[PDB]
Amino acid sequence: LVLPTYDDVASASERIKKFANKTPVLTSSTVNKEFVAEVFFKCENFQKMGAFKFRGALNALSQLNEAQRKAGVLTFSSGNHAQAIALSAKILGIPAKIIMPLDAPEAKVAATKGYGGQVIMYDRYKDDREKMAKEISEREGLTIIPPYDHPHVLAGQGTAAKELFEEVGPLDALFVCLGGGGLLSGSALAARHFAPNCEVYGVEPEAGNDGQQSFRKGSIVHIDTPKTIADGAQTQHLGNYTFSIIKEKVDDILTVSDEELIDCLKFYAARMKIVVEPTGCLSFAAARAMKEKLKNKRIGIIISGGNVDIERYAHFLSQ
Amino acid sequence: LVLPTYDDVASASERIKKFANKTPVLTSSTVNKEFVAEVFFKCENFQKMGAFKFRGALNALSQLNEAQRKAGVLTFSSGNHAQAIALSAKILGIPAKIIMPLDAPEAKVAATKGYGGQVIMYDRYKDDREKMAKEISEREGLTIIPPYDHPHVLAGQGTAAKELFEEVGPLDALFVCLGGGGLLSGSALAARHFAPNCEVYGVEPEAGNDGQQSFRKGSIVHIDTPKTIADGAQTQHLGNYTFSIIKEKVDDILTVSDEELIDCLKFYAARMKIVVEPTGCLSFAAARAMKEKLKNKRIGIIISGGNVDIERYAHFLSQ
Ligand SMILES: *C[C@@H](NCc1c(COP(=O)(O)O)cnc(C)c1O)C(=O)O
Ligand SMILES: *C[C@@H](NCc1c(COP(=O)(O)O)cnc(C)c1O)C(=O)O
Ligand SMILES: [Mg+2]
Ligand SMILES: [Mg+2]
Repeated sequence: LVLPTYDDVASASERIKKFANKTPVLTSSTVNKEFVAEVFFKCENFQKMGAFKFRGALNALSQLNEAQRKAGVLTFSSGNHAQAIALSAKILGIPAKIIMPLDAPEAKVAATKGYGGQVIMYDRYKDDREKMAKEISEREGLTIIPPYDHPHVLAGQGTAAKELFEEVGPLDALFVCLGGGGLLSGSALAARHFAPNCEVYGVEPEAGNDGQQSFRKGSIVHIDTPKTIADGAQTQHLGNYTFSIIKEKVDDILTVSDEELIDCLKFYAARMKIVVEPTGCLSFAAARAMKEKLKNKRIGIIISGGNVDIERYAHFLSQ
Repeated sequence: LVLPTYDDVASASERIKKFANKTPVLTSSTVNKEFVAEVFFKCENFQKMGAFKFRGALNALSQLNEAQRKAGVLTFSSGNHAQAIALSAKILGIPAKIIMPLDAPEAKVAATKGYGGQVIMYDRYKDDREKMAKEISEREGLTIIPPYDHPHVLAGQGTAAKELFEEVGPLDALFVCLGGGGLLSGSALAARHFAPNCEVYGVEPEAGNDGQQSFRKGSIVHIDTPKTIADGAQTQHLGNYTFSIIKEKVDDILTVSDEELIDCLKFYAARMKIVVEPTGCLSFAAARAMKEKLKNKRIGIIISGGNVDIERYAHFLSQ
C-alpha cells in the first residue's frame, strides 16, 4: 500500500486553492482563561458545503482525467462527503451518483440532491454500503471516490490543519474528529511536517470506538454500526490507508459521550456564536475532558462541520 | 451640538486596536446566487463580548482621565452595551454600575455581573431609565457613558464598518441595525468616507419604527417601548447626536417583522453556520426583502451581535 506523504497535502492545497475557503481561526477568552492556555479553532464549518470534506472531494476529482470525469463518479457517504462530491462534481461537470444512509440529516440529503447528485439510500445499521458501491460502480462503469480510505481524499483533508499551522505556528496538541480516519490521517501528515513534536489526538464517540481499539490492538477492529448522535463518525472500522498513517503518526485516540457532545454544541453556540454539528464537537469535547493536561500550552481544535437539521439542532440546544 | 466626524472613527480604531477583535468577513454562495450579487457579512457576533458594542465602550472609557476612571462610570443598556462597558471597565480598572431592563436576556445580565458590573434593573416598558441614570450618577458622582447618544460611543461603533470597507472596498449598499442610532450613525460616517456614494440603510423592527418616523418627519419621534423580539432595538426614540448624523448621511430606514427576523435567524444558523441574536437579524432581513434592488451589486451586511439565551434561541429555531 503506497501511502501519501506531506507532499500530497501540499499539492492538494494548490488543486483546491481556486474554490475552497481559507476558513478563519477563532479564539476565545473564556476558553483560554478556563484552560489556562491558547486555544485555536479551525472552522471548517465555514468551508464550502459546511464541512472539511470539500477539500478531499475536490483534490480527488481534480485528478481525474477527461475520460474518468465524463464517465462519472460514485461514492458512499454519511452526508458531508456526499455534499462535497456533489458540489465538486457540478463544478467540474462530472456526473455523480451518491449512496447515503436513510437516517442521514435531511439537510445533507437535500444539499446533495440540490448540487445535482443522484442519491440512492442504504440502511446504515444493516447494509454493506461498500459492497453496494463496488457492485453499482462495476455494473455502471463509475469511478469510486471513497469518503476517506483514498490517498487523494485524505491528503486533501489535511489541508485544513496545514492552514492552521501556517496561520498560528506549531502547537502543543491537535484534537481531530475521527470517523473513517481521512481527516485524522491527513491532519497527522500536516502536523508531523509543521510541528513534528505536536501531540495528535483522534476523538471518537464512545459507542463507536473501533478506531481507539484498532490503535491499541495494532490491527483494524470491526464493530456493528454504533448508535450515537455523531452521525459523521458511525463508521464500523478505519480505512486501510488511514490506519497505516494513524498507526505511525497519531499519539492517542480518545472518546466522549453524546452527553459531552451536546454540552459542547451548546458551548459553541452560546460562547463562540457558531453552529457545530454533533460530530464536529468531538475534538473540543475531548480537549475539555483533559484540560488539566493542556495547562500553559497551545492547543489546536478542528471544527469539522456544521451541517445539522435545524429542528434537530434546536432540540439539542434545548437539553 | 458638536458632531463627531470620520476623524473620530479613525482615532477610535487606534484606541481599541489593543483589545478588540478584527472580526472576519463572511460570504455565502447561496446568498450571492440568490441575490445575484456579492454580499459581505461583517461578523460583530464574533467581537469581544459577542457584539459590536465593545468598540464604543472601550473607545469612550479609554478617553476618561485618571480621576474619572477612579470615580467610576454608570450606564443604562438593554444588555450588550452593559456587557461591553463591564468588560472594558474591568480591563481599565474602572468601577462600573449598570442599569438593565428586567426582561433582558439572562445571558446578558449574567455576563455583565461576571465581568464585574454592578447591576440595577428597570422596567423596560414603563420606567424612565435615563432619569434613573441621571439621578443615580448625580447622587453618586459617576460619569455616564450612554449606550449610543455620545460622540465617543458612536464613533467607536463606526470602526466595524471601517474594517469592512478596508477589507472589501466600496459597496453599493450597507444595511445596519437600528436602535438608538449609535451603530448606524458611526457606520454612516465610515461609509461617507470610504464610499461616499454607498446607500446607507438603517433597519428597525416594525413595531419600533420611531427612527423611520423621525427620518421622514425631520425631527425625533417618540413612541412607547415597542414589543418585539429584537430586544436590542426597543428604544423609544433616537439620540440627538445620532439623529443629527443619520439625518444627513443615511439614505433610508426600513422595517421588518419579527417573523422575518426568525426566518433570518434560521438562515444564519442553517446556511452560514453562525448564531445571531434577533436584533442582529434586522439588516439582512431587510436586504432579503429588497433583493430585486440589489441585483448585480455589492452589498454589506452588519451582523451586530449573537447574544441570546440558548433556550430562547432553540425556541426561535423551532418555529
Ligand atoms: C467521510 C464522512 N465524514 C465524516 C465526518 C468526520 C470524520 O471524518 P473521517 O471519516 O474520519 O474522515 C468528522 N466531522 C464531520 C462533520 C464529518 O462529516 C462522510 O461524510 O461520508
Ligand atoms: C446600545 C444598545 N444596543 C443595541 C443593539 C443594536 C442597535 O444599536 P443602536 O442602539 O442603534 O446603537 C443592534 N444590534 C445589537 C445586537 C444590539 O445590542 C445596548 O445594548 O444598550
Ligand atoms: Mg469509530
Ligand atoms: Mg426604533
